[PDB]
Amino acid sequence: GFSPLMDFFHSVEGRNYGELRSLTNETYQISENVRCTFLSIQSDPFAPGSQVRLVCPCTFSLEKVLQTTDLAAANPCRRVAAEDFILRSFHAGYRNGIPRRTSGAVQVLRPSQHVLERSTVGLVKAHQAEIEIFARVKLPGHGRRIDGHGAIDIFYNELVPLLEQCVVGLNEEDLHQHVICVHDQEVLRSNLLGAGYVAFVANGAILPRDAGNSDKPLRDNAVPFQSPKSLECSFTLPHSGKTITGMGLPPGLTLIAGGGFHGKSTLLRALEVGIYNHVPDDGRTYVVVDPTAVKIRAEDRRSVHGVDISPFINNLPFGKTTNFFVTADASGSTSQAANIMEALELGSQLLLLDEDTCATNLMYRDALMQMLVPRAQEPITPFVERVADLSQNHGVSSIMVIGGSGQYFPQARVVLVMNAYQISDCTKEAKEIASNSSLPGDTASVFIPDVNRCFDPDGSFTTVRRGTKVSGIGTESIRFSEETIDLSMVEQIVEEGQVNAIAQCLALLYDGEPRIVPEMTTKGGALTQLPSPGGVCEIQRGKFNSNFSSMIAGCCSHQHDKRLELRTPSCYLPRGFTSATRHIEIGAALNRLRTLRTVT
Amino acid sequence: GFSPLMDFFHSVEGRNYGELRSLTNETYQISENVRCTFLSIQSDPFAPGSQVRLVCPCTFSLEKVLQTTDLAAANPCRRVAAEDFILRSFHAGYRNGIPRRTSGAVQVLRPSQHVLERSTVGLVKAHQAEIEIFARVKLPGHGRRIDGHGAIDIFYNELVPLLEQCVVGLNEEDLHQHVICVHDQEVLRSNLLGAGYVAFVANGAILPRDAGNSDKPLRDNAVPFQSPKSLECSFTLPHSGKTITGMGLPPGLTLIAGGGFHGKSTLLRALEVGIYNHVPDDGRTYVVVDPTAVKIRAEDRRSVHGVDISPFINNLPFGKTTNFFVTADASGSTSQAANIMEALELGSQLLLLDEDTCATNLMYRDALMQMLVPRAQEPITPFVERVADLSQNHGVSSIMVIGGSGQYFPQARVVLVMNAYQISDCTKEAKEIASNSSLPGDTASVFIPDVNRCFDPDGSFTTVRRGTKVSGIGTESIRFSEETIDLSMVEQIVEEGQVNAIAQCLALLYDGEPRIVPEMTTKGGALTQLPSPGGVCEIQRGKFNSNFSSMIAGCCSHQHDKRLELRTPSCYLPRGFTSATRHIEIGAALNRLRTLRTVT
Ligand SMILES: Nc1ncnc2c1ncn2[C@@H]1O[C@H](COP(=O)(O)OP(=O)(O)O)[C@@H](O)[C@H]1O
Ligand SMILES: Nc1ncnc2c1ncn2[C@@H]1O[C@H](COP(=O)(O)OP(=O)(O)O)[C@@H](O)[C@H]1O
Ligand SMILES: [Mg+2]
Ligand SMILES: [Mg+2]
Ligand SMILES: [Mg+2]
Repeated sequence: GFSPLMDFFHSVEGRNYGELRSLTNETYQISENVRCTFLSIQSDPFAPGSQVRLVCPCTFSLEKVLQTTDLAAANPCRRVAAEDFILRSFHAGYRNGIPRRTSGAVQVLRPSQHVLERSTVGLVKAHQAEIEIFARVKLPGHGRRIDGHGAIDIFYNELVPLLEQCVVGLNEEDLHQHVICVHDQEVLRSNLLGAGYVAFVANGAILPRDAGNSDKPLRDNAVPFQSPKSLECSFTLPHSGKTITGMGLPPGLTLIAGGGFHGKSTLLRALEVGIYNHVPDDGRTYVVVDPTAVKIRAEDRRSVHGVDISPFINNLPFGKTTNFFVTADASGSTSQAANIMEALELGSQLLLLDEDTCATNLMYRDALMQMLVPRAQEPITPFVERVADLSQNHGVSSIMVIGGSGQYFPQARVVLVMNAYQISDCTKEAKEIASNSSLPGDTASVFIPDVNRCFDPDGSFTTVRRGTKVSGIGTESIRFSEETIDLSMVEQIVEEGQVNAIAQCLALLYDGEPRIVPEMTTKGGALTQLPSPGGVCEIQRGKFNSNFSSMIAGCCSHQHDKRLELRTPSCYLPRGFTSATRHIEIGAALNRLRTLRTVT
Repeated sequence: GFSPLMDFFHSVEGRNYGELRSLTNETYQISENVRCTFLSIQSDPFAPGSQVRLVCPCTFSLEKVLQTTDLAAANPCRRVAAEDFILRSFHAGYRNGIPRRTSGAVQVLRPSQHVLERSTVGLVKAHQAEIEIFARVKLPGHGRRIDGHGAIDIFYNELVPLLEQCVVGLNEEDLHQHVICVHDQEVLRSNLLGAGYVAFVANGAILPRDAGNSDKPLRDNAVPFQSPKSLECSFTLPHSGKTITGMGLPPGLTLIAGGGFHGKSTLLRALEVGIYNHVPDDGRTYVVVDPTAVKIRAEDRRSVHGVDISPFINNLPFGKTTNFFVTADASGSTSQAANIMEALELGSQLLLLDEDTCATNLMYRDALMQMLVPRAQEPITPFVERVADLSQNHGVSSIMVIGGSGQYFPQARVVLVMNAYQISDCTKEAKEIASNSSLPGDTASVFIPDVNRCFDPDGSFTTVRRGTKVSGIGTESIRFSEETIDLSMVEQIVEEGQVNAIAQCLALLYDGEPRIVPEMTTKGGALTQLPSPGGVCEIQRGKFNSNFSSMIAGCCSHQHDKRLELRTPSCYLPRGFTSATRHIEIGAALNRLRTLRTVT
């Protein structure tokens, strides 16, 4: 009894392509363990693929893998990891030539090295559990006639063997080990703060990435990571029962110095993605940071609206103000200042900076220049004069790659040096250098944690009313009607599915606007915890808050409640192409909308 | 006898849109002083507009305006300026509501503030001179039927009144003054080097730009430019007979310091566009620099192929080399080093740098850091240790906006300080600061003027053979088949017509490839002069040369000989949408092609 779908396609062979519409909302049993529901049908063969939901039984033990017999009680971190393993096993089927033929007609979201919650694969209650996988399938045509034999080949000779062999026939022991490792990664990260660290870098980690675009670990001539002994510490990982050792970094300022190309940025990049759990053989596994960490850099030409950058830029010429700063075209230093103050507003407790991509004028200032141009005639206060304030008064740590100056040596708690990819702790040497040279707080903090900033939907969106489609373009941008929001320098976005999540939230605001703003604001404001990209709901620290950030957190939480598919009118996406992202990245995107208007 | 075109459109009213093809290559006299030739006809009403050539008599005195009675003998600088004035007068007609109705169907290239040679408007021999203007016109349809009345309205009630009133009826005295001023700008710039300067900034200049996208001068609260007396000098402008006074900058290193937002970058931006003549009321008029000046900045993530960056980055770990450097993903410092060495190869004798957009690690290094990480373990040599070499041994000057360090004070010839938009010469103060502090050449130059670098068309293009359309996207990029060449940080591109010129040259190489490489190389190598963007053919200085740059100069020269319309197979453009660009920007684009391959 698996032939009805084939019998259908045989019946419409050669007929007008429009007649495919009759598949809409029908479900077919196409093999013993595979059902397929058509969620939508392409209007013609050149349109984007028809969306389907494919369903298989869950054949592994829930008790062994998820530690419960009841699916609804399962730890979301383990459920997410299991969905991520199934997704990888599906794609591995293609790589290993499991389909009898590969049509090129099937599109399923391809995961990065990171283990994110995604709408692609769901472990759900059976219609005991089943597995749903969402895909788009280009139903072939000859001109405007249906290629029924071509369609039959896709379903019966491609999707069926893949799902039967790679999903129904998945290796349960590999699945279990994947899920243990991910759960231990998440428990390790969540133990950092309590143990007195902002970051941990496992011994044996392979940090550099291979050549090109795979983001896979460098396969040859890689120097495994080895902690300086002065910083080495050990964590027990309860799910695998293992003990891991590596470099712990304490709160305060850590500097990473060393020659260009000696491994500094590679270490820092592993830290930036340390907010995500990784596939087990990734190399950066158990390299973790505070989940609110934000990569800060210069970003000249971006727009800014209503951000208080007065801690870094103040006293402009001609009474111009920076307490509610607005620009359509930021410089290096003003973009970086705005990036910092926006990250603080969205709650980041750890700033990660790389001198190679910061604005010099915000990083450094030497004594010679101050004699020529006195501080009172220089609007810009460098980060070195604010970094201790952030840390001591607001508990915000900083990790900074540096190479050009020793001006941070006195402020630093730890100074690392990378040389030929080997790391040393050189804190004592640096302090001696600073003390033997000619370098230079119950003082009111310049940082105001109660930020006064509210989204103005009317002013933000009105320009654009003059369908209203919001869509994600790769990982690089969002088209918002005729506007383009450039995300290419929001560096902790790792999957195009996350840009789709962002687009949905921005459209939600557009489609909901008057009442949705206060509602999301109230909802986000009442939250004590937010979902991480790994599906786990963590406690929110830090005193920084604002209506704008609470509103963003409410959107993000609401998208999580809707399983990453908001289905709002102005953002139409095929189902199963969205990946979880922090409310931080959703706010980063709205901050960059060129028509943005905010108000006090 | 002007009704035949109307009679045609009346005859095809309501007929199939395909029948418009019969207009191809026909010419119509649509008023006493206006002819219109259809160069191509849209295949349907949704296609890009049909291209037309519109021709009017030249009614001003050639002798008065161009100083000759024979068009072919006219100075190209004056001919270009006259074409640019006609183009502006045409667009001004729209602004002033001259057409009886504005259909929105007519597209003619819109000039920037700069006076470039363009294929849009030509002063040509009469079929005594006439004026050609190239346009695209969307011939309206109702569904797939011809709207003949709509077309008649465009030609007879829009283009005819515009051309009759604004081109045939142009103000000859305004035209003359435009042409005098432009010619004086060009003569001023070409006199710089001989007089001992690399830049001149006229007194009375208004440098800041108004809010937003117009690039017009700031209309309110602008502080006119006033030279420090120590640098003030005077030039006589022979065409107007006037004498202009302003700040002359001598060869060597000039620093521009002062607080953020006190006017430094605004001065530097006026210098970067000082390679172009400007419309007379622009504000930056008579602000000129060496015509080979290049804006240098950091540009992380660009690709580089076969560039010797060894003067800045050398002695990497593990015998990696930088004498023929290759990367798919440059850092801040490596992109900036490559930008510098590529500009030198293409012949630039003046580097313009803004600290706010440079890579810190290439700009600066202090003594404290050198004690922690000795110079021998640091691949990166900062620009401050190479800037005197460039200047003394190769005659390459530098003008740099700085704010973070006094480390360049000893090397500088001139130190300017901007405060509240007022400028001072503070060279003496800076030198005293450096001498009273603790700061630190028949030495072999590290810079090799005989660059060894050849374009490899086979390796560069082969990937992309797997129509081959090359096109310009605004001023931001070129689509080269499925490749995208990002030009958004090639900052002296000022018109989308220039990106079209670039695209034509790149397609020329693609379409011509084996034999075209040696031919262009030989042609560019033999040139003693190249055409400027203003249409004037200047003498090429400096010893830097390579096969790659000669090849680029040959392409640029050949495009100039073809009046900015190459008509190569892989780059199809409507006629009249191209603007002159230096061979420097054409090479900048090819340098950034991600499949680029070069060879020694
Ligand atoms: N542990 C390692 N083993 C092998 N190669 C490495 C390692 N760490 C970094 N690299 C490689 O060295 C090169 C330069 O590294 P990077 O950290 O960019 O240096 P920096 O940021 O100090 O300029 C990169 O191509 C990187 O992949
Ligand atoms: N001569 C002037 N008159 C009026 N405004 C000016 C002048 N020069 C610059 N400005 C304005 O001051 C602001 C900051 O100028 P900018 O040169 O960017 O400073 P910096 O590069 O020193 O940070 C800009 O908006 C600019 O338009
Ligand atoms: Mg680096
Ligand atoms: Mg960009
Ligand atoms: Mg600036």
